[PDB]
Amino acid sequence: DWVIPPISSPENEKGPFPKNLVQIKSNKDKEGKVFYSITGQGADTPPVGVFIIERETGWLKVTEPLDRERIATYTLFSHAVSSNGNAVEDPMEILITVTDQNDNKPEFTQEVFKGSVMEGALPGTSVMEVTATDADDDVNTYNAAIAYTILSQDPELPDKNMFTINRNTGVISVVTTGLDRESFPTYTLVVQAADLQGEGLSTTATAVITVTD
Amino acid sequence: DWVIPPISSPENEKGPFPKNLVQIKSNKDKEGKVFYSITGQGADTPPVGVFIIERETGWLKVTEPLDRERIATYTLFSHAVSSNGNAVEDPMEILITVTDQNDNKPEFTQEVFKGSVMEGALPGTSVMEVTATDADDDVNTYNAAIAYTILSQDPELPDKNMFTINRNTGVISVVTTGLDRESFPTYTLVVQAADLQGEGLSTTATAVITVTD
Ligand SMILES: [Ca+2]
Ligand SMILES: [Ca+2]
Ligand SMILES: [Ca+2]
Ligand SMILES: [Ca+2]
Ligand SMILES: [Ca+2]
Ligand SMILES: [Ca+2]
Ligand SMILES: [Ca+2]
Ligand SMILES: [Ca+2]
Ligand SMILES: [Ca+2]
Ligand SMILES: [Ca+2]
Repeated sequence: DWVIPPISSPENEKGPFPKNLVQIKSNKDKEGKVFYSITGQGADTPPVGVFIIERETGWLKVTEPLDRERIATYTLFSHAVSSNGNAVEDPMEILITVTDQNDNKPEFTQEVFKGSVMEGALPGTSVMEVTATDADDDVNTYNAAIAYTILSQDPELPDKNMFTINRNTGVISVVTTGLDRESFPTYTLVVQAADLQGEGLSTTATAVITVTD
Repeated sequence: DWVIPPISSPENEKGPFPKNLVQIKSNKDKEGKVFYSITGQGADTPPVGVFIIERETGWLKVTEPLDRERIATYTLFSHAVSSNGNAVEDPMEILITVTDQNDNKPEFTQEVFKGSVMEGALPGTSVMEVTATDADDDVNTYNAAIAYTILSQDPELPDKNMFTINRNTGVISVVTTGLDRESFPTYTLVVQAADLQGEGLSTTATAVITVTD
C-alpha cells in the first residue's frame, strides 16, 4: 500500500504548539465525509496526546516538545471513519523519529577513581583509567563523542604535570620522572569529559593516585 | 485508499532546481527493492519532465518554474515496480495546484475607446465605458482586481476635469458644465487600469469623446 515515509522531528522544539507534521487523506472522502483519528503510544496511550490529528483536515500535529532520550521513536496508526460510522480504510502505520540535540553532558561512571603507580615507573607507564558516558546520539552525531583532559594536579610537585591522559580512552599514564612515595605519596587529579570531541558540554571527576614502592 | 493531499506550489519560483514536493512510499518495500516512477502531463507527456521522481527514495520534484496562467493544475500518477519487474501498487493519483503571483498587468480590451456626449448633458451623465481584463487569479487574490482612473485630458478646457470615471466599472461620466461642440468638439482621455485594487501593475488606453449638439 502507499504509505507515508518516516517523519523526523527534533527533540526540544520551541513553540508555539501545536505544529503540523503531515496531512493525511483517504480518497474515500469523495463518497462523503471522512473523520480521521490516531492511536498508539503518544496518541491515545501513554504518553497521551503528544500527537493529535485534525479530524476533518487530516493534519497530524505534535503538541509539546519531545525528548529523544525518553522516547526516540513513535508508532502511530491513523484511522478513517465515514460520517455514517464505518471504517473506510485499514489503519495506516505512521513512524515518527525524534532526532537528537546535544542536551546531555557526559557523566563519569563514578565521582572518584583510584589508582596506584610504583615510584620507579618508566615514563609511559599506564596507571589507571577514568570513564564517562553520554546519553546523546552516538550513532548519528558527535553529541556523545567524549574527549578526556586533566584540569589540575595536587600537589604540583615535583612537577605540575606528572601524568597525562589519553584523550579518547581516559587512560592516565606517567609522563615524567620523580615520583617519590616518601615525599608525595598521593596525587589528586581533576579530570574532565566533554562531548562534541572535547568542544561541547562537560563534567568533571577526581582521580586519586597512590605512589607505592 | 490512503493518498496524498493536493500539493500547492507557487508559480515563478526561483532556483536552484530541482526542488522537493513530496516523498512517496510503498510498504511493499519491506519485501524487496521498489522503484518509483511518475506519469501524466508534466511528467512523461507534454510538458515532459517538469516533475520528476527519484526512483529509489520516492522524492517527487519540480524541475523548473511553473506558470499558473499556462497550466494551473497537474494530475500525475505514481507507480511502484519491484526490482523483479512487477507492479506492486495500483498507481496513485497526485494533484499539484499552481498558486498565483501577480505577474500579469491588466490589459484594456482595445487601445482606443470612443464615445459621444451632448453639449447640454447634466452633470452626472454617463458617457461611455472602458474595460480591462487581468489574467491573474481573481478567485483567490486581488491580483486581478482592477481599479480605473483618468490620467489626463486634452484639451484641458474649459476645465481640466470635465469627466470622471467609476473606479470599479470603468464608466466615464460628465462631472461639470461647459461642454461646447463649437469650441472643443473632442476630448482625449488617457485612462489607466491597475490591479491590486488600484495599487498594483498597470496599463493605459485612450478614450476619445465627441461633443455633439
Ligand atoms: Ca533530551
Ligand atoms: Ca539528546
Ligand atoms: Ca552530550
Ligand atoms: Ca622514595
Ligand atoms: Ca622508598
Ligand atoms: Ca504566470
Ligand atoms: Ca499569475
Ligand atoms: Ca495582475
Ligand atoms: Ca455650442
Ligand atoms: Ca451649437
